[PDB]
Amino acid sequence: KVFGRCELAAAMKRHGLDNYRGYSLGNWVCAAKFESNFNTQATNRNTDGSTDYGILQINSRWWCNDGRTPGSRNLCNIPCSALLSSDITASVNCAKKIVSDGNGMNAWVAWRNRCKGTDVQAWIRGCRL
Ligand SMILES: [Cl-]
Ligand SMILES: [Mn+2]
Ligand SMILES: [Mn+2]
Repeated sequence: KVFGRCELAAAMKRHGLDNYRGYSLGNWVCAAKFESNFNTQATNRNTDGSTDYGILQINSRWWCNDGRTPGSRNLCNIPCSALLSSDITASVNCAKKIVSDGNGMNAWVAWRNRCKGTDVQAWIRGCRL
């Protein structure tokens, strides 16, 4: 599914991401834009042989099992294919475990390089929420 900006913001707020671990909703919308361009089906293969999956580009080395990443830890206890669904529940639930891991949203390199320190409330401007 390719979400619209406000449609994704509403879905994220429904699933309890607004101010989750102190990160306002615009942070999450910004991270999704630059990681997947709001496309639940996005996949990208990394140099280490792992793959990133879905709207928040969750990694197969640590977080989900794709059956081709040796030594995967599968800390979210899910097949990575679950993260490509039009229903964002599985991605949100796994993202909450990632942001809680000690480094906050710095776990998403696009967030650190493109959203951190910017006016992230712009990402939710104009939306009915
Ligand atoms: Cl933090
Ligand atoms: Mn990425
Ligand atoms: Mn990557």
